[PDB]
Amino acid sequence: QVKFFTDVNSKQIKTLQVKVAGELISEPYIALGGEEQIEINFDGLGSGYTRYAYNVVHCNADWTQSQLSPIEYMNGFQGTTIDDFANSIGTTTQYSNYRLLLPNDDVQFKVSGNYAIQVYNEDTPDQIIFTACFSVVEPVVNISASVSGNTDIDTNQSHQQVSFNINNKNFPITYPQTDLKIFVYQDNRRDNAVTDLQPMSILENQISYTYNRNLIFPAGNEYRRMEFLSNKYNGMHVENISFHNPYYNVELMTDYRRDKGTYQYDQDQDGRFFIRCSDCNDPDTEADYYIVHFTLACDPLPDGSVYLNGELFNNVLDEKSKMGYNFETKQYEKAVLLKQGSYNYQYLFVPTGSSVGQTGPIEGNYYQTQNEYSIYVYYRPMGARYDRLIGVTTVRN
Amino acid sequence: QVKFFTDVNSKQIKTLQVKVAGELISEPYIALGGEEQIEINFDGLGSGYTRYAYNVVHCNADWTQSQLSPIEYMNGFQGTTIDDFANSIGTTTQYSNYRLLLPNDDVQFKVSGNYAIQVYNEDTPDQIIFTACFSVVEPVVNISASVSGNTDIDTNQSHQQVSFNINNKNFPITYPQTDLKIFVYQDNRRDNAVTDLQPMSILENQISYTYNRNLIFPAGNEYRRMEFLSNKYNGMHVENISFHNPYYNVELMTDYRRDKGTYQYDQDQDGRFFIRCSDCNDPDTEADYYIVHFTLACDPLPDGSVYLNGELFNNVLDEKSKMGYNFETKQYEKAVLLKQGSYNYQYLFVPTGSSVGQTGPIEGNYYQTQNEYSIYVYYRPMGARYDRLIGVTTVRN
Ligand SMILES: [Cl-]
Ligand SMILES: [Cl-]
Ligand SMILES: [Cl-]
Ligand SMILES: [Cl-]
Ligand SMILES: [Mg+2]
Ligand SMILES: [Mg+2]
Ligand SMILES: [Mg+2]
Ligand SMILES: [Mg+2]
Repeated sequence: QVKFFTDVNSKQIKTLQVKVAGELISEPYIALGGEEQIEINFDGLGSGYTRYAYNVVHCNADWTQSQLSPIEYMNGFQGTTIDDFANSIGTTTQYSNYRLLLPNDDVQFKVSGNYAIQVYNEDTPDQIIFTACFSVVEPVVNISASVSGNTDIDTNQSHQQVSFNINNKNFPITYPQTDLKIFVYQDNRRDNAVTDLQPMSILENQISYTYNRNLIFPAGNEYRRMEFLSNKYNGMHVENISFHNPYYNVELMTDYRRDKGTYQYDQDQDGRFFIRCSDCNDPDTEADYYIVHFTLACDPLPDGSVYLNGELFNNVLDEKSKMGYNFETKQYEKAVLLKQGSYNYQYLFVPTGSSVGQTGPIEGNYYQTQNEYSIYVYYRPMGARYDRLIGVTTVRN
Repeated sequence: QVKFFTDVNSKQIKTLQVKVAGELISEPYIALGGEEQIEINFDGLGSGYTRYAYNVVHCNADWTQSQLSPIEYMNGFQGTTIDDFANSIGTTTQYSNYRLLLPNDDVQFKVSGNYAIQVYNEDTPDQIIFTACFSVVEPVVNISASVSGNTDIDTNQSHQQVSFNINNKNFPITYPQTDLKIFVYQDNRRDNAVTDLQPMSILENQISYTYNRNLIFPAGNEYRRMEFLSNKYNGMHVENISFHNPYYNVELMTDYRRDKGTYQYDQDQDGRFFIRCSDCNDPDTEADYYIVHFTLACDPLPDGSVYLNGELFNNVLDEKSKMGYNFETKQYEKAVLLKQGSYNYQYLFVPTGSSVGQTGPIEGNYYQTQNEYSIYVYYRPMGARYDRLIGVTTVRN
């Protein structure tokens, strides 16, 4: 069966963000009882105001659709209109910017778990233009976790290992080896996520997933950074900006493989981007869209493909984010229309016959690297109709 | 027996900092094998260059002196001179700024544990002018930890609870209930630190200190902030600056009790301060010393005393940091000579007949508050002569 993941399927939709409303840096989850909301933010390109509406899909732990019917999981109707929008101001590339907060006055959630918001043009309800995915937690267990570059297979070389315990004194679970499903995500990436974990030990009030070989991740590197807050000067990692009607074009400085080196402390935001422009008080309507040109100078890597990776492509490894190789210049190259701001990014290699991207070949794997890991604990005892999300935590090093 | 703690005992010494050399935000520990150094930084007031020298004291887990002799714990001599110094430039208040990195070319450490650096004027070796304290870890165990406002005694009200496991597959310990000594510190404070912990459970490769009543701390509040980067404008929380020979005087805005309210997200640095001044490229020699005036307007609190708290007084609760009460103005008030920069601070109440400060009465206790907790794991099997520090970690929420 089919999996729901945050992805854009329309060329007219850009800069899809899923974050906690009001937060600069966040994770795509909120508490069921809580005061926080998820914010889905995106632009539609063109001058047209367009009527978009959404459906709520309840999913199980693995992001396949659950068997629940809407009345079981939401209060409110499917096909609600997205009313909160505004036109671009003072930009070459025209667009409208849209914002949906959830839960809201029209839709509230009745159960925990994974949710997928599918958006469409009201005229064309069967063509989904994007899916935005977030989770809703009922936090009845506490998770104590650590990340170390000292792992079971090496010692401060190229890996990081996650270790955690589920503390459940106040939510006893008789058979957690069967009734829990755990997902662990590095830097909000699904491609190299881990699941099918077994506890190393189970006490009455503590379930330990420590020393688990599957919880060893390659360490990667700090993401590459780039900024283009105006067309007047060259921002960070920008070689030149030029205008070719109708767009400004940002030539980024040339990138090189970083795997053959020594770790360099850089401060990143683990693949995130931030929409910003010089002297803009509302970048969501004032930031323009420029063609950004990425260049990775190396010989082509055999037996796989290179993908541009980060929140800028929703961490999706597909034909949109895959990079072609220019054999005239001996470079991987890609042009991407992006809204002005600060971007993290990196280059992942996917070996042929795999769906898992690797930081090793181009970015390198350095145990010191600051990464984040989100641990999602889903609960499903025999006879329950759906996967509850009973704990979640994000740990850094 | 007597305990060593970071403290200044001379009126001519100011702005003692203990941090990891090169780090903006740090903890006062380094790894025994590692590439990092502790930096001890301080000013001596006056124009005089003065010859200061230091001794290294090895301490046990509780910061009493161990039975080790210098040859057992250090390579190098006692009474080494502090050579790295520079005079103030362009400041009303004259001083020299001193910097000692450890380990260095003259002193290296042979064992892990707690170290106290006692500094003195070479002329007067029996009068210690300050002690600077840091720890050296041989990290042979990993600590997985969490902090939650959902505790065993309440639920997202006024407390935080720390939960942790010591993962020791690669450093087996037969009787950890006897051979481990654990200290847990909130926001680098010794006054309300916790120890004498018993494991709730001991497996062959995991020791759990979860659900421990002593590991529940009051949550406190984000520290108050203030900045005075020049005498020209009034910085954050500054009401006015004025000159009364020989010093500039900073009148801080009036502070009030914050316990009767709702949590306000503020970004703090958990009691730290940062030496900075406008257009200064070397604040350590360019930042001036002004008299800063603190005011807390409330009725006097009975059955205890109020102390100004933070890195600015090395988190020491004594006669230096205690606040007098002005019954004319109905305010707690204190004048402190401080080097220009950004300061975190707060006001703690110490009940009479106690040495433990409370955030509750003046700052309030809010479960949301971002705090840090450092967990130090010391190891001493029967017959060992000293407490090794075999693991340490700092966790936030
Ligand atoms: Cl699982
Ligand atoms: Cl292209
Ligand atoms: Cl103990
Ligand atoms: Cl005073
Ligand atoms: Mg076992
Ligand atoms: Mg990073
Ligand atoms: Mg038990
Ligand atoms: Mg804080």
